[PDB]
Amino acid sequence: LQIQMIGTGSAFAKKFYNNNALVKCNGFQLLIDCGVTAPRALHELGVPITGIDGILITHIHADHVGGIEEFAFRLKYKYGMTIKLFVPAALVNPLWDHSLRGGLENKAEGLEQLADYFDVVALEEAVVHEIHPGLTVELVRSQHIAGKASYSLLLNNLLFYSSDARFNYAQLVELSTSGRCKYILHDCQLAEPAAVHATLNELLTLPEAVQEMIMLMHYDDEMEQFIGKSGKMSFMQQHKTYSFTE
Amino acid sequence: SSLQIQMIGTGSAFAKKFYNNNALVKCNGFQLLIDCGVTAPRALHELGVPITGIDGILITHIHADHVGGIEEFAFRLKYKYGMTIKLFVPAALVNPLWDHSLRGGLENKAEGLEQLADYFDVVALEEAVVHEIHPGLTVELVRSQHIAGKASYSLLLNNLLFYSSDARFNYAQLVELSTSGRCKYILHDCQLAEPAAVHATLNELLTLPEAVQEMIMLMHYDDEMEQFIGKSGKMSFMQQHKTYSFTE
Ligand SMILES: [Zn+2]
Ligand SMILES: [Zn+2]
Ligand SMILES: [Zn+2]
Ligand SMILES: [Zn+2]
Repeated sequence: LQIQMIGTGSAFAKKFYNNNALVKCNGFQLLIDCGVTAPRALHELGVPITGIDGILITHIHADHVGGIEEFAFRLKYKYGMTIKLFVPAALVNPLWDHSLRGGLENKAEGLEQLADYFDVVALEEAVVHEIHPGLTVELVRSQHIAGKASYSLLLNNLLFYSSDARFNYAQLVELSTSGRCKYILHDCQLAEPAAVHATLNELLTLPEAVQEMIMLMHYDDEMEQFIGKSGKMSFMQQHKTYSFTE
Repeated sequence: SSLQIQMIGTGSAFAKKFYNNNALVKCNGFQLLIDCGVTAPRALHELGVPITGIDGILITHIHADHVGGIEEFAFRLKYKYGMTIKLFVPAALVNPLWDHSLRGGLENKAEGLEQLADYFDVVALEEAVVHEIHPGLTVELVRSQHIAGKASYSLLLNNLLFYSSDARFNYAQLVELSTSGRCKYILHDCQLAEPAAVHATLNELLTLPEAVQEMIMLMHYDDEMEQFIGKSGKMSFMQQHKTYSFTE
């Protein structure tokens, strides 16, 4: 599979768009998260939203859901196209009821539910989902905001995508040796102290063999200050297409 | 009575060359941001305006180009600045703005953050009443037609400037504004493409008498705006980030 980050930034970064990933596999294009910046980032990249076969949501924050409304309106009224919206089962209801409904509800046109704007595909956690031949997604519950459901993803039993995620030393080391992944893309908070995101200092406590697997994402505007100061880890370059083999 | 307005963005909801149509109003030392869309934090950053300099935000309706930036404001004001600013909301929108839009991302029950008032001083505004939100600065809401069945508002500022926000064309209301004395200036939603649905179009606005056109600057416009410079009758287009001054 290939991944191109349409943004690599933390939630309020001004030099980097929202941390949202364009995944390409066997002709399918999956957008992981769809923040307030996602339409602008795709437009800058020259990717029409009609080229997105599905959007998968990992948790409810503006840098992950705040672009869905623009997608929904343009796909309905300009293109007349239905794409898939993959939502963790626990987030299906709040994503509409408490986030998207305000702007997207249009009772007088019969648009009362999220399914009126997308083919909504609820994904149970801890089950492998083949969303396209050769492309599998497995949700892993992450810790981000206590009491709010958020997920990491294992892609093609090959790439672990943390999304927003507190540091879990034992889980990451177990990923390195269980064979379940060869690559890790991990949330990286550059400022101290550690609250709801893994910090660079925390990630630097990992063994070198795990660091060799890791590229860093969801980072703030001072990222350039830490180039060459991230151990054996590397920062993902915004808009670069990476290829992940095996 | 006098006030200034600087549009931090002048674009329609998906314009890629203009930020969301959100207005920075300056009056007697108070800074009011009218609407706070997905682009508002980036536009303020580009202008060098810290969000700590915003005394209040007023919301005219619930769409992402008007409310999608509030979450960032709320988080930064709470966790970085420890500051409370005012959030002015039409009374009919107070509940849905939280319940159906902002709650998903901002609710944090384990920290005791269960309502919009935990992130702002929420000030509910009844329509058709004049509100003095700061000495010398008054706002009067006027129900607009935008999405049928959804509450949306235009605003009269300082009994001087009519700010349409998102608004279908209303010939009689605009001509009445031009002659009643209730305003001297109109800032109006302008859709450049045909046909008209939920926004006034340029062709509709060009049916207004010349005397009313002379009162109007155009906003909330799409990326083709530059093709229409010099082709808007006696109206003209608001320039993004220009500070306009309104008097008398
Ligand atoms: Zn995030
Ligand atoms: Zn988050
Ligand atoms: Zn709008
Ligand atoms: Zn609108």
